[PDB]
Amino acid sequence: MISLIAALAVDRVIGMENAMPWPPLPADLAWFKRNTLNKPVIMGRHTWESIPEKNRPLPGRKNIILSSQPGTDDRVTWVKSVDEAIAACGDVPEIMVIGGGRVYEQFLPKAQKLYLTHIDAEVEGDTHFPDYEPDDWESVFSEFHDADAQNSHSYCFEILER
Ligand SMILES: NC(=O)C1=CN([C@@H]2O[C@H](COP(=O)(O)OP(=O)(O)OC[C@H]3O[C@@H](n4cnc5c(N)ncnc54)[C@H](OP(=O)(O)O)[C@@H]3O)[C@@H](O)[C@H]2O)C=CC1
Ligand SMILES: CN(Cc1cnc2nc(N)nc(N)c2n1)c1ccc(C(=O)N[C@@H](CCC(=O)O)C(=O)O)cc1
Ligand SMILES: [Ca+2]
Repeated sequence: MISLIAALAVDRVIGMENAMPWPPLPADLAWFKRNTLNKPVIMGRHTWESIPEKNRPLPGRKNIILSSQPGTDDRVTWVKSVDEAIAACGDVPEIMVIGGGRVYEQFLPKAQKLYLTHIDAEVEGDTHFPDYEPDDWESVFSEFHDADAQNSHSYCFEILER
């Protein structure tokens, strides 16, 4: 099955100028790693270029990058369509789609699960997560956490299934 995972600040904002528009929340990164470890991850080229080299390729995961153009990094698998991205995952229990905006828009109609981090921050953005709440998603997990010394905004992890 196909799953999307995303951090959304207020009004579904997920990015600004190819970066996330809040300071790093290490607890959200630890949630991301927990949920994506040992699964293939599919990402657009802008998202691959936004991950610091210190954690690239994402370890313990098969990294699959969408680009219409030839690949520029032999360390990961490059693919030129959605169908090619899915094929490279192989027969596994769950495929994780990790962004960005144009990638999420294409995969949301195919997904049976969403892993969302809701961040209590009103920030400016140029990229939003697609409208999902109107469809037939039901929440099956949620967990709120207050801001602390290592995370400067409060956040709420959520899993929804179709
Ligand atoms: N808050 C969060 O959880 C996350 C936020 N983000 C943010 O999202 C933003 C990036 O999103 P966005 O600009 O939409 O970019 P994406 O990461 O979705 O990358 C889009 C690129 O991927 C390639 N691509 C997408 N679809 C196809 C396709 N069907 N066939 C071939 N190639 C395809 C294209 O590359 P090419 O141009 O080479 O053809 C396209 O330009 C950034 O701000 C980033 O920080 C990203 C991930 C998570
Ligand atoms: C910019 N980017 C995309 C990104 C960031 N936060 C997200 N958060 C959520 N919830 N979902 C996403 N898809 C998401 N994507 C990144 C940036 C860094 C790392 C990264 O360093 N990740 C380590 C996390 C370990 C760590 O905390 O350093 C990993 O192994 O996953 C991942 C994604
Ligand atoms: Ca590296």
